[PDB]
Amino acid sequence: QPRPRWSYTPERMKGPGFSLNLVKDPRRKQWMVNSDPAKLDAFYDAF
RNA sequence: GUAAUGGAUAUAAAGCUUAUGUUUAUAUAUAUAUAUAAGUAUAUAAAGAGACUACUACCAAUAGCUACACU
Ligand SMILES: [Mg+2]
Repeated sequence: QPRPRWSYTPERMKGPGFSLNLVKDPRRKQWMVNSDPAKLDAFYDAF
């Protein structure tokens, strides 16, 4: 049984695990993305 | 209001696709022999010359003109 491609990232495409580029504001590094399939279906049944 | 030709704020990454250099021996055996030694040319001439076209010359064919001085 494989995994849905939208759920995970290919393990072999990741690298060191830390970010090599500098950021001016650490607050801009945060953003909440949706991962609930049920919540995604609540939008299609509307639109 | 002013600034950006490598702007700005985020995002991803890792044994080398750098506009840069120097070097380049066969055979045999467990030193001897041979004599420059990585290999390569589906790349590279113009002292002069050929062909085609054009220009400048020379030349006077073709064409036009001249007969009571030709027939
Ligand atoms: Mg004539």
